[PDB]
Amino acid sequence: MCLKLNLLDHVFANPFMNAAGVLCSTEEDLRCMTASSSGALVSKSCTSAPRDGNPEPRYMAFPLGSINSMGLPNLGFDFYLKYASDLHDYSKKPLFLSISGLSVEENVAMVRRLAPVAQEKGVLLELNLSCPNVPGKPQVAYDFEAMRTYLQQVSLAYGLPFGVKMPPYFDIAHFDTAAAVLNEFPLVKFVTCVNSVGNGLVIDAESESVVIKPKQGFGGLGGKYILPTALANVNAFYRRCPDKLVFGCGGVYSGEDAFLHILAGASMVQVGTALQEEGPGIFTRLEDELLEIMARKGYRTLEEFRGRVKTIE
Amino acid sequence: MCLKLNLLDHVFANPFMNAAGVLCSTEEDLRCMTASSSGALVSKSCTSAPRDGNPEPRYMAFPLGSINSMGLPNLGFDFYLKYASDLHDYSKKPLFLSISGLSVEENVAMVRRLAPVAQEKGVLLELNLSCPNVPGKPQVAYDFEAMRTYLQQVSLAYGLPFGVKMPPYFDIAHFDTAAAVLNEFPLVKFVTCVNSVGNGLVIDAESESVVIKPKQGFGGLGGKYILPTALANVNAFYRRCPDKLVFGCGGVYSGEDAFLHILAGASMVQVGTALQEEGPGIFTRLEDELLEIMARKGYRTLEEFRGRVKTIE
Ligand SMILES: Cc1cc2nc3c(=O)[nH]c(=O)nc-3n(C[C@H](O)[C@H](O)[C@H](O)COP(=O)(O)O)c2cc1C
Ligand SMILES: Cc1cc2nc3c(=O)[nH]c(=O)nc-3n(C[C@H](O)[C@H](O)[C@H](O)COP(=O)(O)O)c2cc1C
Ligand SMILES: COc1ccc2cc(CCc3c(C(=O)O)[nH]c(=O)[nH]c3=O)c(OC)cc2c1
Ligand SMILES: COc1ccc2cc(CCc3c(C(=O)O)[nH]c(=O)[nH]c3=O)c(OC)cc2c1
Repeated sequence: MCLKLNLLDHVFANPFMNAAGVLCSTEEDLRCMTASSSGALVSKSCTSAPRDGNPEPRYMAFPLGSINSMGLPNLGFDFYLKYASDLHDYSKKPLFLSISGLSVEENVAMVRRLAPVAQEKGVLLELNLSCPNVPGKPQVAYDFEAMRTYLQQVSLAYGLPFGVKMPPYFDIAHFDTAAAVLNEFPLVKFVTCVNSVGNGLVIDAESESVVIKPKQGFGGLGGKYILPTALANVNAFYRRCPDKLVFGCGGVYSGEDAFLHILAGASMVQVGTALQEEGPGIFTRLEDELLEIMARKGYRTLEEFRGRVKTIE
Repeated sequence: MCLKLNLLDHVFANPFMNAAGVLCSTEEDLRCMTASSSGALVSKSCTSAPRDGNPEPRYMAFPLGSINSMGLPNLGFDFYLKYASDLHDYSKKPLFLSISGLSVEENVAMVRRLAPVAQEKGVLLELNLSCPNVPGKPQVAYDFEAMRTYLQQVSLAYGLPFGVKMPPYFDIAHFDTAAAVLNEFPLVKFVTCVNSVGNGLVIDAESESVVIKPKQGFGGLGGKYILPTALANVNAFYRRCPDKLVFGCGGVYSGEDAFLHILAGASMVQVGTALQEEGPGIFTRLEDELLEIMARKGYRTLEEFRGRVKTIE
């Protein structure tokens, strides 16, 4: 028994991959993720030019999860495109490239350049719709008209299947509106639910201080804190987008957590905080644990249980 | 060293109280909360007419928190008004009455009625804005136009200081907008942050099933899952509403968690999931734990550290 699957016209050894932003950023990180047992890897979300990011400390982790205000530190789009085009060994596993321009024009400029590398090499685009915006305006995924603009412009500029990285939603009418936007776009083939839960605040009692420097300590939450949020979003999109795949991300520390994501509807399962904390060895543990639970249940394939979470009466 | 507070023209032995919905719904519950060591109590959010609420099971708890889709089961306004007017012993502690009408007209009808009892007996109103409006629209506090409407009508109808119970927000633009709406209403003297984190989904791995019956398993989250969200919201409103009090609610299981709330800016601290799980003996434990932290740090009163939290740089 093995966990191999086929999606998006690619073959994957297993459904696991890093979450964007974790273990990705440099050529070394990417080489490390490729060497791991993961089924796939995604690069750090990038901007057209390189970015330092926000001041440090900007990440901290704790038993229940993590908080970050990284600020999109990245090597710039030319580096990630070069990685995709010249450096990555596609024979090892698929590559996704995450783009997170600060405007629609920036995203369009990057995707036009990605397109021929996607066609030639099969790199897959994940468009990050979870960046914050400037005072007086919510992030793009929380502004449905802007989101529709982004997706119209990218779909036209790119012209090939792609996916979108979504922030969590908390209200059923928002699930209905956001899924309806997404379903206007046939090139949107996967939806990754979820990004970090926005603008949490971790305080240390002993020091009486926030734990990260940027934004007066406010930053995105990941890890155990966010597992039921992540599962809700996975399942809500899985129900509303029958012609798309849903990729689960949030709160995965074990094969049991991966199992729950898949029961909710996840095709691939991304690991952020736990991978940052445990390192890439985690992927062999997750595979083993997921196969153990499958064996105890009598499941031979992921398809047997994906999306088959039971409701009560 | 002491936990005593004096706010809203009342005196409180300590900052702790139940969160609305927990251990409030019946006369029995209200007498129990009154007999406890809490500094205050709040009654179950009510509607004009009694409600049975949603089908069971509709609450479940786990090590990291709870999920609920109670559906506003309550004995109706007239009961809670009677409790406030005839049964509550104000010599023991102050009472808050929470309302959660299904429309702006329902809320106005109740606050019109409540006003003379508020004036005579000193019951305090908490208006629940994290509550349903028209189905297929977001809850009231995620629809800033509806939220302004509700506060305008209630302010006119009631004419006395009140407070509001808010859902959590996740986007700085939402903090800015929501706070600005609140600051339009001088009668809004306290803001309680936060209600449950909406539409989470808990899945049991062994049974492969959601754990509550309503809404295909989706419900609001409380407990350890939500503490950094709660803190962020307390602090965000504390900073943006300098002429209001902020009450904190979310993730309180210990005096340390309460301390963090208070450092974020909280003036009362409400206890939901942990109280549901441990019972009213929690209040003596939280009091002792909070006093211990104060003793170790040399703080003699709550005002010495309320809203202090340090930022980096
Ligand atoms: C340090 C760090 C950096 C991240 N950077 C990005 C990013 O560049 N792009 C992105 O889509 N998400 C980014 N995220 C979000 C993660 O991809 C993931 O959505 C979130 O951490 C929740 O998953 P988890 O519970 O496994 O951590 C980042 C998360 C962390 C912790
Ligand atoms: C069983 C249950 C019932 C609740 N009912 C209400 C309610 O009637 N009105 C309200 O404002 N909040 C209600 N809430 C939300 C709690 O007041 C509180 O905001 C939330 O549970 C977060 O606090 P916690 O982390 O201490 O549980 C309810 C919560 C629970 C668990
Ligand atoms: C406060 O200064 C900033 C500046 C840029 C930001 C960019 C993003 C998008 C990248 C990203 C980041 C990040 O690089 O901080 N962290 C996440 O948890 N998810 C993300 O998707 C972002 O995502 C939540 C937050 C950012 C915050
Ligand atoms: C039929 O589905 C319903 C019906 C009524 C609802 C009423 C509320 C408001 C009361 C409330 C409830 C509740 O009574 O269900 N639970 C919470 O965690 N916070 C609350 O404020 C509510 O709060 C989210 C959710 C409700 C869901």
